[PDB]
Amino acid sequence: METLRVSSKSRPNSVAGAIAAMLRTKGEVEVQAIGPQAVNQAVKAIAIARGYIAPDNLDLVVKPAFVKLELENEERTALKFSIKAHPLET
Amino acid sequence: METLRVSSKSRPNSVAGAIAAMLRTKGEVEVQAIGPQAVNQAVKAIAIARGYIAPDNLDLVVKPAFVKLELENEERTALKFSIKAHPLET
Ligand SMILES: [Zn+2]
Ligand SMILES: [Zn+2]
Ligand SMILES: [Zn+2]
Repeated sequence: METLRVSSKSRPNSVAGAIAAMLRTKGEVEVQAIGPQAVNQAVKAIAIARGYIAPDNLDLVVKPAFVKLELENEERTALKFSIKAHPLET
Repeated sequence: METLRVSSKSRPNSVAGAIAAMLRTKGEVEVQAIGPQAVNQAVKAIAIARGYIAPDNLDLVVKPAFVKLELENEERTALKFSIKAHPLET
């Protein structure tokens, strides 16, 4: 899945737009978040994204998971959200 | 759905056991969270729960959404996670 990295300052609506575009084009995307606020921003973005892909006959499902990631040569534990799209009607 | 309301002070590991128990028995559960910390605890709880049901060749899928909830005499926008059991895949 291509990866969208989210931070404490990321804006849910702009991230939601990106998620929506990746789901519409590739059918899946992953969001990586580290820290409380970033996780909150990511979840909000995913909920908003559902509203953008619905008119395109799509909804999404998410699977959260803990993952160890490298950042600034440091190893950090983060939360990753694997997101998949599927048609609402076929 | 049965509902679990997570607090900023909830222990992810305990909530995860509640989630796993419900998914195994009913195959679905809803988790509600109001503030950023509670949202973080919920996401961590859902991620740990995946490990609790994986043995049984079962995984889960989540769909987050905004929802208006009543807390005493106040209406509050919260986040809810609809969680459904999904028998595992390869
Ligand atoms: Zn550092
Ligand atoms: Zn109040
Ligand atoms: Zn009202």
